Amino acid sequence: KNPKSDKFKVKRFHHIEFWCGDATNVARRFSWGLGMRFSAKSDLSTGNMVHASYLLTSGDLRFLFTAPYSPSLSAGEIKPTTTASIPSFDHGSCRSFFSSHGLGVRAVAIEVEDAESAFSISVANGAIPSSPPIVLNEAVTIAEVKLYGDVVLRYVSYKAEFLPGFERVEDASSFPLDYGIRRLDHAVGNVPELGPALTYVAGFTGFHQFAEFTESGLNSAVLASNDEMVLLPINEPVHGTKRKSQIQTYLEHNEGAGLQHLALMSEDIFRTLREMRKRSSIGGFDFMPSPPPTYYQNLKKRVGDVLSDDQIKECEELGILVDRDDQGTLLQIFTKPLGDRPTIFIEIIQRVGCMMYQSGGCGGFGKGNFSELFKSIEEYEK
Amino acid sequence: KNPKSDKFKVKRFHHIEFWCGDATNVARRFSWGLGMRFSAKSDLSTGNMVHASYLLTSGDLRFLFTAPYSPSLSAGEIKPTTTASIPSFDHGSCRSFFSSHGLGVRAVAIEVEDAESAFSISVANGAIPSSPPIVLNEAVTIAEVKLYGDVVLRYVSYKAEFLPGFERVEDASSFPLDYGIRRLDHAVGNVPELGPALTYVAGFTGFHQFAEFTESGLNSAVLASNDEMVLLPINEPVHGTKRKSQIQTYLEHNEGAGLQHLALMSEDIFRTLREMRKRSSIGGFDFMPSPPPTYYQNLKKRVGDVLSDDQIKECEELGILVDRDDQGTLLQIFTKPLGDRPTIFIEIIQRVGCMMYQSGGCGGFGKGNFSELFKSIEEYEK
Ligand SMILES: Cc1c(C(=O)C2=C(O)CCCC2=O)ccc2c1C(=O)N(CCF)CC(=O)N2C
Ligand SMILES: Cc1c(C(=O)C2=C(O)CCCC2=O)ccc2c1C(=O)N(CCF)CC(=O)N2C
Ligand SMILES: [Co+2]
Ligand SMILES: [Co+2]
Repeated sequence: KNPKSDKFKVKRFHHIEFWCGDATNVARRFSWGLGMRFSAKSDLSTGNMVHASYLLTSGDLRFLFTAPYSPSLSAGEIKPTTTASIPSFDHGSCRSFFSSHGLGVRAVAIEVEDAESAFSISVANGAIPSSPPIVLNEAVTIAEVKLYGDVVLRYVSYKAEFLPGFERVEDASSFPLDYGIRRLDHAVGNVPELGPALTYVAGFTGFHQFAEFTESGLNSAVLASNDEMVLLPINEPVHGTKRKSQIQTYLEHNEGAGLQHLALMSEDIFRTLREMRKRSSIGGFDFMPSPPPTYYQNLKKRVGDVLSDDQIKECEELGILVDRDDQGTLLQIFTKPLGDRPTIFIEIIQRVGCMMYQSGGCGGFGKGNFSELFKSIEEYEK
Repeated sequence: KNPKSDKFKVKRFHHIEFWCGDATNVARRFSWGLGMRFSAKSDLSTGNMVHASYLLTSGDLRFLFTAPYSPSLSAGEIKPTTTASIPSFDHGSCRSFFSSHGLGVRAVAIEVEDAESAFSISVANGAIPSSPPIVLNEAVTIAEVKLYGDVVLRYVSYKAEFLPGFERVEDASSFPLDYGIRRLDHAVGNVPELGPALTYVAGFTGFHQFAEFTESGLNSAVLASNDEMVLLPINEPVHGTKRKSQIQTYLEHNEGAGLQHLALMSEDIFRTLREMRKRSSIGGFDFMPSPPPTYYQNLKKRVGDVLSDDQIKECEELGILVDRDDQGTLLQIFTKPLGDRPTIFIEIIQRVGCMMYQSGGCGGFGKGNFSELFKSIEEYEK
């Protein structure tokens, strides 16, 4: 059931902002590793004396990388005279975030009908404010509320090209990389206590419970917007098991709650994974260890109706996981952590089914692959 | 004249250590951009709860990238029980360095006969101590003194594989990239006042003045070891010109003195620059704008005896600069800044001449290319 209870009009995921030590090196690594083009910038060369911000795009997916300059460059500025293109930015907030958590997501940004209305309604409904609505060049409105840990949910609305004050990137630096990634499918938080986290976020958004489930290290539940195109899963650890909760490991190395993974939809996951895997050892991203051959023998009996033997064999080459609910099928694979700490990682996904356009969450989030990987692993020992 | 006045036995440049926010992303970007292999690591997977350190190598050149973990992982450690593989590391020193300067070189490391002797002699001769000599696994000795700003000169000596506590990297992650770079030729500091800087460093090393020169933004002088294989140029701004001193710009954005550039010798600069330039827009490094065609017409009359028309034409394709002293010829080119701030950059060089082995500094450091670029530029306007 979908009660469609959004307290304001939400459209789609808009962008994800990483807070970095050096935005240049992170953005260049991500561009090559994921196949995203350099599409906009805001930095010293655009008149920004406050922060360096670089935007990568692939299809509709937008990754923003931001780092602070020396505060001395902007010492005479005040907020009414700022050269920052993102008015919520603060040197001290950014250095404290990064010192505490390391490289990770500061902002999960969604496009809404009216960011000022979304902000007021959210705070009137219990959201902790982080940055009030600010109108940029009377064209774009931006506002932020706390989501979990030091992650903010950022609202963006357009009257009628990323943000005012950003410049489109010079074609020579804009190499048109593309490995098939097209949009953000979901963004997942890790918290110490799921119940309060769910109550808080669902409280101020009106997002409804899309899915939920309770030996594998975690309990999880998913919040969704009215058309279930904005999907926000949240996990908590389950203490008292054998192998340690990876959620608990996350919370320890991250210094508390934060964003666990970004799932990126590919229009051709086979091509995406071939391209990403070619680059793993030359600057790109590494993938989690592949499942044993038993996992792929067992796939025939699970998705032989959806995937040819041929296509299953291609999953096995690439290490791709498959899961299925009563409506759709999910192809998924997970990177190793994106940076130094065992905290944030990326998931690549493609969904098959639920055609009407495709409905969001088609096939679920892969919770069946915990048990099926475990079984697959034991069968291969013997 | 070379008075060979080293106060201790110095061998060669050993490594350069970058202090980073996230060592993983910087090291991966540099590996791809410069063609260096992942050759050793010290991190959580090797038992290091303190810092993440990744070593890239190309020939004899060694680049180390280090970032701190959360202090909470090592809260119960003391120095006698530390899991850090580099005992001089300090979480607070590293975060303060990076907050102040951004991405850059913390340590210029030279291999000496005996690091404890080098340290004692250096401090007895005026060096400000930074980290006392520490013996690692009774095999390697490490010590550090202040060089300029927050950059340390690090002494390393071996009894008889990078450092104890580092692990050689698993061949699958060790992709054998190589674009021809072979060793560090020189490492250059920017300071507010050259005189005191020179007196201090030459005071405690016994390094001698190798070169010096005084409209182009700077005054510079070069200190050298006995065999002139360790070369340490130092620049200061010249205030009172037309175009702003790039040294002054460095000091402003870096929050004071620090390392300006690393010059990396290539065994085939043509191949190095072809490989680096292919990767500029796909995660690698950008190069400074190329000189006009006039610069390359003027090359025939300057180095037509050393370089064929053919080889000069290849310099012009690649943007390579050429200079010459009375003993040798220098091919050189400069990257744009390595990170967010207009501070540190890299030079690629190859030297022709001074054969005996090749003597260090053969051809100089390219100071003639300031005037020759300027002239070249005016000739091309008209
Ligand atoms: C994170 C994750 C998901 C996942 O996407 C998901 C959500 O989107 C929301 C519900 C809860 C949840 O976990 C699905 C499978 C999965 C992992 C996983 O993390 N790991 C550990 C590191 F890779 C190991 C592993 O073997 N499997 C199979
Ligand atoms: C740094 C540098 C050197 C250089 O290597 C050197 C030493 O090694 C020690 C003596 C002093 C010194 O400057 C040589 C040429 C040069 C630059 C240069 O910095 N720039 C600005 C940014 F690229 C612009 C430019 O046009 N030319 C031609
Ligand atoms: Co997921
Ligand atoms: Co130089």
